[PDB]
Amino acid sequence: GSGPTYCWNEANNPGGPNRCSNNKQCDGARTCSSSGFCQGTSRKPDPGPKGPTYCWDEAKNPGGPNRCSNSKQCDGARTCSSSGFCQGTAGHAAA
Repeated sequence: GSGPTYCWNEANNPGGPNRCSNNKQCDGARTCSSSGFCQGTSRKPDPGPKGPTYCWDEAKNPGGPNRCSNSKQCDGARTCSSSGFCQGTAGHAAA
């Protein structure tokens, strides 16, 4: 996508891991090649520190989607509430 604050899991793409027809199917700053594979460096470091370049799929969390005991289980800048829910904005780019 557009830059390192864009998060996308390439594993599940159409046609197979890392396959693409457009830049939005590539993680971070990666882009789609003429041979239909994502290419480039998503971000450095990867994974990012907590903040907008931290990519985490909360659907797969312990206890259920969007549940947490620590903020590393929350996407982006999100943190873990006292009630064990991820909260706030992730801060990711939309594309």
